[PDB]
Amino acid sequence: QVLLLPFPATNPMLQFGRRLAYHGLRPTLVTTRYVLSTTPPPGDPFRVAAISDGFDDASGMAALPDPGEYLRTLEAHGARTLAELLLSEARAGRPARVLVYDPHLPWARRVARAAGVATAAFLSQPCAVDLIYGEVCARRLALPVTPTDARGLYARGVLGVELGPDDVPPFVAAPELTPAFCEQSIEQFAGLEDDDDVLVNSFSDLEPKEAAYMESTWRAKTIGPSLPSFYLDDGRLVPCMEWLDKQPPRSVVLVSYGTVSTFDVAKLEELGNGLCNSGKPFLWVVRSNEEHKLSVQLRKKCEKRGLIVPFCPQLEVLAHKATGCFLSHCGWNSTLEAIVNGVPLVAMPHWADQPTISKYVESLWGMGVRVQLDKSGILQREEVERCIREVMDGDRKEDYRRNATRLMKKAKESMQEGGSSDKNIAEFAAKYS
Ligand SMILES: O=c1ccn([C@@H]2O[C@H](COP(=O)(O)OP(=O)(O)O)[C@@H](O)[C@H]2O)c(=O)[nH]1
Ligand SMILES: CC1=C[C@@H]2O[C@@H]3[C@H](O)C[C@](C)([C@@]2(CO)[C@H](O)C1=O)[C@]31CO1
Repeated sequence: QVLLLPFPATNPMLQFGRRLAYHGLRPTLVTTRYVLSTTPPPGDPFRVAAISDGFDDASGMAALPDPGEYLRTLEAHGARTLAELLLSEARAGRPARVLVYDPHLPWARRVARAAGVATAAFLSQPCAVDLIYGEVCARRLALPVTPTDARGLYARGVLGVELGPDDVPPFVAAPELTPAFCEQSIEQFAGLEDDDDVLVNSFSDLEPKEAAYMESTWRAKTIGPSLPSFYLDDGRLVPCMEWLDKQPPRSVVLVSYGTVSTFDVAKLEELGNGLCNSGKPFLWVVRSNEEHKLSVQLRKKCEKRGLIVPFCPQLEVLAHKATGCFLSHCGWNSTLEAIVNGVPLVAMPHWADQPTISKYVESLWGMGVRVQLDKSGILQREEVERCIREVMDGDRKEDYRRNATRLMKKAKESMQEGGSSDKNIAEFAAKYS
């Protein structure tokens, strides 16, 4: 038995689990009783097992808004029900050979360690961000992290790009803005020198200096991109689509800004007018509440070339031949999905890993551009238009496509039989089988 403990609510861990099963391990997804009550189980090859966060009949994420507070409930109950799961499973003849866990849950580690269960930390943020947090946790870097700090890592051949003030990860560049996430980001690495394995959802051709440093400093092994095999061309394992089928090749701007507060739906009006003014066909994901908040006049303007939808099969949209670029907040999973499909990016980072990923996208990978905010931090329609035309029509357009395609090929190769990430996956599985 391999146990998989992602933060409760995933895909990347489960995809790693699917490859463990291919090599003959038996994976179990471990999640809350709530998730398990409500959501359907992953199905074969997975079993599921349930712990508790204190909240078996209601989301405690809702019931406890503050960051610090939810975590303590989850820990208190989770640590205890996890301990019982392990002991139960052991007594049941199904002892856990290894616990793969999100190190945003460092108590997973102590529970497993206490029961003699090997631990494998699963980092699903890019090496470049993980390493900065690590350096802070090891006290080789002092809060706050500054562009100067970053330029030192760059000079030392650890970071492949020079990060400015809008590129450093804000959780440690501006700790005071978000102290709980700051702490948690850094703490992932306290006690990670004790893990039997450390795994990162990236690939080494993507971030070669950063992945080499993570490997030599934390023994981190790249196991990504951890996505469904189909999209990596690996054979060993709806209205918007009908709309995409009618579009010309490489023409559509996929757009996912993410969640917007009431404090700004002016933002969405800027975004939507920018889209209309670009003149490109566009598929814009806006959740239904937020759509009802758009102006009548913006909705009519969007009818001409756009389709607004509450959700889409993002990976399938990105693989469709109609899709020409992705205006994204540049979350990591989203970004790897774009890479693997060879889609240029227009990056609108908000937080967490996004600023740093966006800098990589623009300045090392060369697969798109990042939107420039004004003095007040606002994204204007003119900037949205400009970025779209820059990627889809400008003089550098073929550079963005060529670079994305280059990264798509190395992504696929890394995960195919015999690639760098596939080898790390196979070594990990031979270790526990
Ligand atoms: O309409 C949507 C919005 C998101 N996702 C998926 O949800 C995951 C994470 O979404 P988010 O947009 O927060 O991006 P991340 O921040 O994880 O990169 C990714 O695998 C997306 O493919 C999707 O399939 N359809
Ligand atoms: C309670 C809680 C929710 C968080 O949301 C943001 C993001 O959506 C994922 C997470 C990593 C996040 C979930 O992992 C964080 O770890 C956390 O502790 C977070 C800090 O970056």
